[PDB]
Amino acid sequence: WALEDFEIGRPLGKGKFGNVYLAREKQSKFILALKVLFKAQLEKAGVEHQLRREVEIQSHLRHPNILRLYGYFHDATRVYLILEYAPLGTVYRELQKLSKFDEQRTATYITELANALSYCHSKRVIHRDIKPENLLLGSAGELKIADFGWSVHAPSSRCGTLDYLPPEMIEGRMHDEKVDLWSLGVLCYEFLVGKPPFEANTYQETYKRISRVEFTFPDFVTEGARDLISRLLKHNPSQRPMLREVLEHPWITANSSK
Ligand SMILES: CN1CCN(C(=O)c2cc(Nc3ncc4cc(C(N)=O)n(C5CCCC5)c4n3)cn2C)CC1
Ligand SMILES: [Mg+2]
Repeated sequence: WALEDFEIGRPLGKGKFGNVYLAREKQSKFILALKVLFKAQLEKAGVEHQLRREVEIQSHLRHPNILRLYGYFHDATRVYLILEYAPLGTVYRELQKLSKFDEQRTATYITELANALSYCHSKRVIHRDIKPENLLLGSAGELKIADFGWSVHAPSSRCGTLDYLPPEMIEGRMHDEKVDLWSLGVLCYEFLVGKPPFEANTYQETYKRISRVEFTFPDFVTEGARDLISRLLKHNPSQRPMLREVLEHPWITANSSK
């Protein structure tokens, strides 16, 4: 693959390490998203193994709720990821659009997330990073996890606006699959309320709020949601439900679709 090969369209998203662009493949007329990262800035920040964790993992996972990486190439200056395109954009933009979600949309995304994370954890891979700006919508409004790296494998290991990160990760202790489960809780909450439960005004404050696990529920939050989120947001990782217990949880089934 090479640049010429594609016509590039409008830009889809901001320069993390470069932008991502809508794009069309000349031969087949295939519409895709082209993540464009300048080598310069990767090396300067030394995250090439993160890139080289996004690539391997996203190409070898195949699941309807995981964004697909089709291939890559580089030139002199830049590395190019060829991604699946998610026509309806991010859950982040949708949340900004509606401010909060209803229970049906929420339970439905939590379910699509739980299956995608279920597949993920079966191959021992853990995402570590399911913010809403990494959740994308397909053409049917199907939720799709993207990004990857930072990432996966076994127990582990290694500025991430803190919000979705669990206590063990924040202190630097040892973590497993359960990190994602806590994130599901932060997400669940965020969807219903419109703001993540440890949202604070400063990194340092947020860090307190997470380590202490201090959040409260606005009054409009139904008994069963609290039940799911309360259960998901425990300090001790091993007292966090497994995904099949989430997928069960009476509230999810009272509200999800399928
Ligand atoms: C109708 N509308 C929904 C879609 N709209 C969008 O502009 C849009 C589409 C997409 N699609 C898309 N597809 C694959 C992606 C892979 C990525 C990625 N970088 O992993 N992104 C990002 C670009 C910025 C946020 C997410 C992707 N975005 C992002 N945006 C911001 C506009 C409003
Ligand atoms: Mg992101």
